[PDB]
Amino acid sequence: SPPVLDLGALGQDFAADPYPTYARLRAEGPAHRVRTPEGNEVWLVVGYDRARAVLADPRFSKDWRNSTTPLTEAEAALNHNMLESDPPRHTRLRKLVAREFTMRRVELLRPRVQEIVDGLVDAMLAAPDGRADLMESLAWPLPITVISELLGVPEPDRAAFRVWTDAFVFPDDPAQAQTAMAEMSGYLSRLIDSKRGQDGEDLLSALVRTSDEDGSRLTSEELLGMAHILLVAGHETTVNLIANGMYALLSHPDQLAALRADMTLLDGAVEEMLRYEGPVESATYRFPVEPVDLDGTVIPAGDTVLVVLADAHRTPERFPDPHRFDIRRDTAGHLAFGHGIHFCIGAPLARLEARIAVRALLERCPDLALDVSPGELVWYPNPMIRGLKALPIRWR
Ligand code: HEM
Repeated sequence: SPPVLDLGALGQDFAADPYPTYARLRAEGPAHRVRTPEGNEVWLVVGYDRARAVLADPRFSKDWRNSTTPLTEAEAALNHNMLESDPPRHTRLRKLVAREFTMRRVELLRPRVQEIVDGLVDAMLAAPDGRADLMESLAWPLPITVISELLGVPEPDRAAFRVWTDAFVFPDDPAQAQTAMAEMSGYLSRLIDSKRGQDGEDLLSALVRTSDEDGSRLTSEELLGMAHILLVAGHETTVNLIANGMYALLSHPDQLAALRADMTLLDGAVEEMLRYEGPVESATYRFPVEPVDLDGTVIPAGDTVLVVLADAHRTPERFPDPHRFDIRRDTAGHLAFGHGIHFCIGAPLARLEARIAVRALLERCPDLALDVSPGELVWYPNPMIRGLKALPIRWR
């Protein structure tokens, strides 16, 4: 029952570089009870083959009615979304927006996305001494603008979102996380209400109309659950991809020039950014419905389980030379977007924003470099999301 390892005792060492610790675990076995820096005791499933199994395994439920851990009031407010569901609710819910996030549909957004990215890079090259934080001026503002537009979040109300979403990455403390969720959940509900009767053409309006017309298709809870899900999962992961990506790029200068000289490598590069430093370090909560034997180790019904995608991707048997960042490696079968029914619905939009951004910095900042001695970067210690506090850069 008790943890064999406390991760928060491992300090910034672990946050900077968690891989050898996961790697240490994988040697020993596939699953390990641990305590997270914020002190919840969870299970970690490690290693590609087993990691992949667990993601698609329906013995593992994403529905909290199956978790022995009780939800707080703020959280219960928001747990009615597809990602925290099993069939059929999951089915009814995903189907409501699937059309929306296909590759083809998204391609009709390339122009606007491009327009946004031009705006921010232009602004960014105007930093007097050729220095600034990539996170602050590109990686955060791009995804939030794009997704806000898709969903009808008015510009004045966007700033608050960096603040709130931060508050449930690493919270300073569990009290600040909770406040965020209520503050946000509160704001989303006004926003949803403000849509009623306004003939918006954005997806939130559309959902409100869908919901109001027939509350058996979408309940008022699920409506809020969706707005949230599509927003957070829209902001946070994309932001960190871009920021993890550029960083992998900037810290291996050979791979940078390679893509700089040949922009056919862009998609590959973005795939290796997801393979190598993907923003989803551990997939979201999983609750075995009955006890599950993973090679001798018996995880009990209703425990919290995390699949460590970060470790999946550093498994040498599935990825030769797992520590080398190689923009041309075969990246197929990576788990960065998950695997199975819950497979990420907005991968195409993610790839799109990232591709455009990575190209824009490379074609518009010659001589771009890390501004900062790499070991002076600071990583959030949360074991779910892989993320930088800041990412200073420079140019000629
Ligand atoms: C690089 C960016 C992204 C990464 C790495 C990523 C990764 C993931 C992963 C791993 C899952 C499944 C998690 C699990 O099984 O617990 C997932 C699901 C999901 N993602 Fe993303 N995602 C990204 C971008 C986005 C964006 C931009 C959106 C905005 C629409 C989005 C919306 C969702 C939703 C709604 C689900 C739940 C799908 C379902 O339960 O059927 N994601 N994503």
